[PDB]
Amino acid sequence: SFVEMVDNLRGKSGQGYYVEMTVGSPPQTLNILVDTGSSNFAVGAAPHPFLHRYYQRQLSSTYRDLRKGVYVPYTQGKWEGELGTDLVSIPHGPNVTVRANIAAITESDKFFINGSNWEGILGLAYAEIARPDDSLEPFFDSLVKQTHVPNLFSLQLCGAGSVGGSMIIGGIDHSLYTGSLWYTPIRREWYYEVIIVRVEINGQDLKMDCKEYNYDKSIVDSGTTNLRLPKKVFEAAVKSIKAASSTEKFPDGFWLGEQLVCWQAGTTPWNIFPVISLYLMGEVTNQSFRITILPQQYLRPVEDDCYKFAISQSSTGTVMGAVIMEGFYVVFDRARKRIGFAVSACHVHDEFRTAAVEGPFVTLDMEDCGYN
Ligand SMILES: CC(=O)N[C@@H](Cc1cc(F)cc(F)c1)[C@H](O)CNC1(c2cc(CC(C)(C)C)cs2)CC1
Repeated sequence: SFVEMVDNLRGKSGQGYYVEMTVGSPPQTLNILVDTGSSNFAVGAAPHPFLHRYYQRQLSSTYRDLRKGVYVPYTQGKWEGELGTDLVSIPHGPNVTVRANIAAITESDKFFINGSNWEGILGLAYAEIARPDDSLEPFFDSLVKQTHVPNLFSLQLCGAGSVGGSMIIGGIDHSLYTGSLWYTPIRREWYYEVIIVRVEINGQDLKMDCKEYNYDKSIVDSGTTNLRLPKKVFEAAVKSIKAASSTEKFPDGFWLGEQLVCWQAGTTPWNIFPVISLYLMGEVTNQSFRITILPQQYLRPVEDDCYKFAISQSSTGTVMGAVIMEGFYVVFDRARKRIGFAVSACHVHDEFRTAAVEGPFVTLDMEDCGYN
């Protein structure tokens, strides 16, 4: 649901995906990063070395001040600014205009990125995690309350098939995937929180208490680049990934996500890097499904062929970031408290292996896999 939004995303590797928006009357055009890992809609509203444009409130006939300040601290970066409401629309989007909350960003630190082409962020997760508090209605919530747009969006993030993709607001576009959608419950409405019931690398169960995979949570987050795994899980995965690829040897800064590794163009040894299967809780009792990630997703290319290890240690739970979401079509079915995965039409290539969404699997005591 529908052709107008196909290919409405762009970006640079490791700097997120953005969609074109306009705010104010007359309309001012900004590129906005699409972030299911937070819930604030915020935009450059003042000069910055890295911004090529920004939101000019005084130039907008429709702007209203909320006379209240705001700040948001992300994993690394943070911004603060001023709350208002203005009229907002997505040009390659549904055909509508909403009055939404906007944080006019006045100061920032390590937020905007030099390469960038985006001037703001669209937090698509739920009011619970919004700043300054849950009474600040998120953008998707206002678009739903104010229009007829169904309460569902879908993200097809593609990986260089200078990245691109689609954000279908309001529905599912059957032209963007193959095979069946498989759905996992949204465990609680705050982040897009899910439960991982099993983990296998090259078909070997990690054999951990399934609570460790969700410790203290597992989320789907398009605003975080890497797959981020709890310490105990990170250690076990890097252990098997090391051993699968031991034929060759790598700097330590490589496994820590720091320094790139290189091979002669067209000779990257993909076969020595294992596939990772994440099993998600399903819709029916004792039933789950798996997504399989290929090394082409977790060895993210940096500009010979050169890559960073795109899995990292977490102390805040599992993060399924952009590299996991790439080559899947991921449906955020808020209306039904579920997230659907299918093989995307921009799926990642290997000459001998494929990324897959497969089910059904039987898995006992999936309830026990949730932390607390
Ligand atoms: C890398 C990163 O941090 N990405 C930002 C998006 C981003 C992209 C970018 F290019 C630059 C940034 F500074 C931020 C994304 O929201 C991360 N989502 C999560 C967190 C959100 C928050 C804020 C709350 C929800 C507590 C208010 C803290 S961790 C769950 C992990």
